[PDB]
Amino acid sequence: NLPTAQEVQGLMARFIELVDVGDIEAIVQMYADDATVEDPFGQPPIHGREQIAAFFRQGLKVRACLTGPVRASHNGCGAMPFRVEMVWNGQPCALDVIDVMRFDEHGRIQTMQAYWSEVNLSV
Amino acid sequence: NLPTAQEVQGLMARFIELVDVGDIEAIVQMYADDATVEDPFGQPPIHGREQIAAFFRQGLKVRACLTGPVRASHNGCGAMPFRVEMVWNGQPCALDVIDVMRFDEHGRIQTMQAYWSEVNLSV
Repeated sequence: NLPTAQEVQGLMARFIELVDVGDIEAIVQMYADDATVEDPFGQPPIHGREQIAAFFRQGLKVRACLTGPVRASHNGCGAMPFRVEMVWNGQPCALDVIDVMRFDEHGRIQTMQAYWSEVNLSV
Repeated sequence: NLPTAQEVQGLMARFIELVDVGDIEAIVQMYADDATVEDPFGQPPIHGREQIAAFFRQGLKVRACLTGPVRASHNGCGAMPFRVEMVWNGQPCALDVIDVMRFDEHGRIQTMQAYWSEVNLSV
């Protein structure tokens, strides 16, 4: 069923947990088969689980954690603030991000928009 | 001109500052004359500065502060996490929110979506 506000909080937190551990298959499974991802927002969207899987495999030594509670709505959507820590050619980096997600009637991520730019990056 | 990522950070932070001090006129001036506001997201949108002014006058003993940096994009958009403190019939309340904004070619807020629900509220 369309996720309730409480369920959205759990689903989005789960997403962060999956990125943190780096389970690509589990992350991809959270998305609708034809979901769209805009990360960073403003960039062209990628479509489908294949493109989304390639995207995450490409990006995933990484750590991710919520930096504040997940804000959830009553229409299957939510937004959350988090921090990603990674390594770029042996160099430690950090990025502040906010993901906005819209879930479908099956509890899967239909669309995701990740807000961030170089002003939120530390290399 | 369309706000750069850095300008978006400043504009959105200014918005929070204006809510914190409670300057309704200044807040309203930040919006495009025909801007739309969905607060909380999922609720019907209000349109125009008159409706937006009535909305803020209605809501504004209030304090607001960013709880993390403003995430800004390169296409005039951004998202920010913040906390609002207010009083409901002499009772102190708090609310965690994330505002997503799209600015126009004149640096004004074209659309704003505020994510939050009762799960983010403390009365």
